[PDB]
Amino acid sequence: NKFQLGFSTLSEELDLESLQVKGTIPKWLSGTLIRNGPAKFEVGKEKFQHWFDGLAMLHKFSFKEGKVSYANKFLESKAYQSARDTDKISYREFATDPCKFTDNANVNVTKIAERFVAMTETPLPVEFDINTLKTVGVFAYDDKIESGLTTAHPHYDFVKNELVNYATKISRSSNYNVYKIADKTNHRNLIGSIPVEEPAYMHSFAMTENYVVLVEYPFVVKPLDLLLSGKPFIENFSWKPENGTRFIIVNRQNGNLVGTYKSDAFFAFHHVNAFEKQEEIFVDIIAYQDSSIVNALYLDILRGQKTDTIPTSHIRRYRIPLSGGQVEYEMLSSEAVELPRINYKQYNTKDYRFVYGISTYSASDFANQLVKIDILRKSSKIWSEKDCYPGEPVFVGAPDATKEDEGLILSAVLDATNAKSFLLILDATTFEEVARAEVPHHIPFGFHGNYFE
Ligand SMILES: [Co+2]
Repeated sequence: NKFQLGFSTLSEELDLESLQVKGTIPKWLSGTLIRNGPAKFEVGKEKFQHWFDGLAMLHKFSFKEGKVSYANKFLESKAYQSARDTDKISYREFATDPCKFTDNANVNVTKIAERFVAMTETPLPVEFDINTLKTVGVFAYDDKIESGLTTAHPHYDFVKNELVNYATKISRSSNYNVYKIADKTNHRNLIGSIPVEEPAYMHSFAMTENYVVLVEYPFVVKPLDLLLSGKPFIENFSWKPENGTRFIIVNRQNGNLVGTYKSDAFFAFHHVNAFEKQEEIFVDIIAYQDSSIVNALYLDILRGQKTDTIPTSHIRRYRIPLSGGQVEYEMLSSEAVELPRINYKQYNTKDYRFVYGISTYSASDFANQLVKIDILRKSSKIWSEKDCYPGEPVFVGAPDATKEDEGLILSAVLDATNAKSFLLILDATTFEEVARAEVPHHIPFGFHGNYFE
């Protein structure tokens, strides 16, 4: 297919002070954008089976007075170092086993204890230096919380200055362990433990003012299958729609169980935003009908001539009545959307109007548009370019902004005909280009990135 290059290895690592810039990047952009994703899809004659298995590479876009610098290095995880030095896959990935959890932290990046960390879904992040992109090593937590599975989608409370996440202890007495990390510590405080027979794959979760909401899609594993089966991690998970989806609501200041509520079965990788209003919670999710999208992101499908087989996801607003009752939803947009982002700093946990994402609607091609959904005016704005495949749109608010959509969108875009990627900068209000920075190579299709001031 045309986008095949986005799922092919990038072996080139370089450090460049200036990229060729078209347009003008506002003077006030003084921070660094870090992109994480897979960038090596084979090790000698052995191939990684899934998109999620590729060995983590970081991309650094640092903004100084209208100019932009770029650096990219592979994360020197034990997974990477072992593959490089033995030419054997040596750690168990999401969907590939070799012929000890992987530290292939290829999903996201954040800061814990004032240190930059790469994250996957195994228990421990991997610390890296933002200046050099060199790997420091395993970032240990300083606590007794047991876990075998977690998210690379921590929430952050700006008022209390706390990271919030959960970790699942997978055993014959499995538990969802909801925790927080105060600034300037790597000690996790256990907020609450919810016991569970068959843990669900919950890639992300919802946070409100007072709550963590775990949305437990009925895509679940038998602990003993995970311990004993010869099969890669994700193959041990089963779709059981007869369970329905369970919404688990935990007070995230005192760990009190607010309640559990059930809707009809659905699956999701990514939450958009959630908020309390009266005695109700609204949870906005990028929802699929079932878990089949997981099998659709195997590389042989992504690289193949049947990509219209890849199921679409849409923004569903679930309404949880705390007073009690079945959880119903409505669609916020008819657009197929993935990789959702918001004005997180100002609107996470709050009523809001604007979602940014990639279009998966297949009007003209696979994942070829950026979209901005106006939830209020049930409308959308679109960016696209012949033979271009744009990555996750990262919002950056402007200084002393008075509006939710006053700022910039940053997206790593693959130009398939040019066989090279560019950073695209849109004004968030108009959703039109203000600048782009050329990169001398292709940036493989990634997952998540964050802007650090
Ligand atoms: Co994700």
